[PDB]
Amino acid sequence: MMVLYSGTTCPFSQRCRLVLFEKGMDFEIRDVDLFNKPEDIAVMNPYGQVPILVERDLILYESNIINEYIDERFPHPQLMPADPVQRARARLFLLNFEKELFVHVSTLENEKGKAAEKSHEKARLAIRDRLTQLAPIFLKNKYMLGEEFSMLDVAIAPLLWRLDHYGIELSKNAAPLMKYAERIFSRPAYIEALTPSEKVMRRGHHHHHHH
Amino acid sequence: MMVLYSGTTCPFSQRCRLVLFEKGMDFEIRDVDLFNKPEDIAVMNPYGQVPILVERDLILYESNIINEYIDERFPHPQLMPADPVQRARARLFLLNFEKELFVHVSTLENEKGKAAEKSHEKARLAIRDRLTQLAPIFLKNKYMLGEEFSMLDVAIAPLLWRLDHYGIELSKNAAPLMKYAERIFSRPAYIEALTPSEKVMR
Repeated sequence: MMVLYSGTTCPFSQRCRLVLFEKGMDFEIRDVDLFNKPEDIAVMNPYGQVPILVERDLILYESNIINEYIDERFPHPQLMPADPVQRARARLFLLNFEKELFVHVSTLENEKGKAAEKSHEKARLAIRDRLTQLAPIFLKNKYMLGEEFSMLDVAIAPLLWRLDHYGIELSKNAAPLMKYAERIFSRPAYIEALTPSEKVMRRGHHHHHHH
Repeated sequence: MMVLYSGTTCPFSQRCRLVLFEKGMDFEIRDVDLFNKPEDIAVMNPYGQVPILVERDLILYESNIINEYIDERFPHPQLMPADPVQRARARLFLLNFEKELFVHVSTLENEKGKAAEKSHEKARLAIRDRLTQLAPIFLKNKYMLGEEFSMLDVAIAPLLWRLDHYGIELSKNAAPLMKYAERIFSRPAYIEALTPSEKVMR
C-alpha cells in the first residue's frame, strides 16, 4: 500500500498521480495544500516538496525518481521502454525536459511576488520556444515515442495542461503539439488522475474530455 | 564497438572512462580538445559538450546517462543495487549529488574570467560544506553504499581527485573522506582511466 503525498495543483505531483492511475495500482493519495504546507513534508523530504512516495520504510521524492520506481515494480503498462537502447534515449529526453522546460515550470510555481514577474515572463517565453520546437514531432507520432504511450508523455502532460493557466500562447505552427496534448488528455487514466481543482484550469472555450 | 568522446581533463568524462574500464569490454576513447572540437560534435550533442558515447546508431551524452546505459548493457560488475528499493534510493542520492556537488564542478570547469572568480569561490564553499557533511559516513563505510563499489563512488571520484586542483580546502573533519578517496583511486580501473594530464593534478 503506497501513499503518495500530492499537491492538489502541483504539476510534478500530477505526473505521479497519472502513473498510478495508468497502472491501476493499490494506492492512497494524501492531498497536500501547498498554501498551508504541513511540517511533515519537510521531515520526509529535506527539500520540503511534493510529490513524496511512502511505502513501508521507503521514502522517495522527485517525480521522475518516484515514477521510475513504480514503473519497475508495476510494469503494466510499461512506461519506460524495455529495450536498453530505447530506454537510455528516453531517459535523455526526460533529462532534457527537466533542464529546458521544467526548471521554468518550477519558476512559475515557486517564485512569488512582483519581483518574480520578470522571471515568470522569461519562463513563459523559454517554455513557448522549446514547446514550439517539439511540435513537428507530433505530425507523424501519436505520442512522443511513436505509437506507445510512455513516461515522456507522462512527464510533459502537466505542462501542456497548464499552458492557459500559465499564460503561455503558442503560434499556429505548434498545432500538432496541441493535438498531441488532447490525445493524452483523452486517456481514461488522465481523466481520472486530474484533481477537481486541476479541471478548473481548462480554458473556458474548450470542453472537457469524458469517458 | 563503443566509442567515447572524452575530455582529457574533463571530470565528467573521467566518470565514463572509469565505468568503461570497470566493465572491461571493448571500447575506444577519442580525445576531444577545445579548438580541435570536430564539427560533428554538435550533431551528436547540441550542447556541444563531452562526454559523448556512440554505439552503432546510438548517441548519448550526460555522464550519468552514458554510465547508466553502460551499466545495463554490461551487467557485471553491477554499479547499482539489484534490489529495486535500494536502487531507487541510490538513484535519488545520485540526483541529489548533481544539485549539491556537480553544479559547482560545472561552474569551476566552464565559467571563465574575472567575472567568474566570485562564482568560483561560491562553488568552492558549497562543495566544502557538502563534503564536510558527507565525510563522517566513511568512518564506517568502505564505499558510499557500504561494502559494494557503485555509481555513487564513480560519480564523486573525479571531484575528490581534483580538490587541490580546484583550490578547495576541506575542514578538519574530512580525513575519513580522504581515506575513502584513496580506496577509489587504488582500484585498478581508476588507475587505467587516469589520463596523463589528470595524473599531474595530484
